[PDB]
Amino acid sequence: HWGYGKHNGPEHWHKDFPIAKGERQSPVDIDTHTAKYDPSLKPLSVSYDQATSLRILNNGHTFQVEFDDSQDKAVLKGGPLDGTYRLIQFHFHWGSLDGQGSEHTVDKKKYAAELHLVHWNTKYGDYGKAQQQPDGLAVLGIFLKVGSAKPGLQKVVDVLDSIKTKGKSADFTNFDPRGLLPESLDYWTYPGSLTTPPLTECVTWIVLKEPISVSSEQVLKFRKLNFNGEGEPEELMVDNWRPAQPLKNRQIKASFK
Ligand SMILES: Cc1cc(C)nc(Sc2c(F)c(F)c(S(N)(=O)=O)c(F)c2F)n1
Ligand SMILES: Cc1cc(C)nc(Sc2c(F)c(F)c(S(N)(=O)=O)c(F)c2F)n1
Ligand code: NA
Ligand SMILES: [Zn+2]
Repeated sequence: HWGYGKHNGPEHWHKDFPIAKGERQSPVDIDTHTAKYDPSLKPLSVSYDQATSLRILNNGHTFQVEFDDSQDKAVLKGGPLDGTYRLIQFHFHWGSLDGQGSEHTVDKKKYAAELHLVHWNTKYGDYGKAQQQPDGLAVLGIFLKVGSAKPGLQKVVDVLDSIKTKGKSADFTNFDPRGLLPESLDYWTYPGSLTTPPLTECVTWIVLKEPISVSSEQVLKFRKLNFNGEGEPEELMVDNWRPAQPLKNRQIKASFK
């Protein structure tokens, strides 16, 4: 079905998922000149001290690290958020080349990759229920640029050969996602959507200003994953990003400057 190829990529999605042409689609270009400092935003509270990772999965589109979300452990709050959002998983989007791969752009700049830490609003009880609500999810987006290796990423990079193909999973316990954060928690925020089908308009996006640095070797390893299942023709999992979508009426707010 949907994917990122010429035949089933982002410009095709609207035929199965009409909200693809909706009023709050993601990602977007972040025009840093037009974003407004909002002195009423609070600092983000990223509380990942008790995160419990469980598993890593190649889902055929990306790979995702999944967390135990059956209690309040790893939570995002503050900033533009009302209430408490629980971390359920993180995943990445990346390019076939270092000069593309991110979903959001900054003044049209593309980064090599983008990390998404997905959280759901605990007022809706479960992730699945939250995926249906306008303020159901909060996704923390972090850009990756190629430079110095990110030591906190290497445990993820090293397990990818065990999940090469669609539907493969591996145990992945005791991974600390604090090691994927940049120094600064300065951010942009705007209301948007899932960037993959079903493209539901349920996401408060929080995009950090500071990218993390990863090495060329780290991102090359992402590019060795496969979209296909085992035993099927090999198609490299690369360019699994949706381009920027129309901003429409929306305002992007800055936590800083
Ligand atoms: C490239 C390809 C491979 C296969 C196996 N089926 C298809 S048919 C198809 C499909 F199943 C889809 F789900 C989609 S979509 N709107 O992108 O979700 C599509 F465009 C399609 F063209 N296309
Ligand atoms: C709707 C749904 C349900 C489930 C269980 N996983 C997913 S995986 C996923 C995904 F692939 C994504 F790309 C995103 S994203 N880019 O953060 O909007 C997401 F939130 C996701 F949760 N999506
Ligand atoms: Na659940
Ligand atoms: Zn994503």
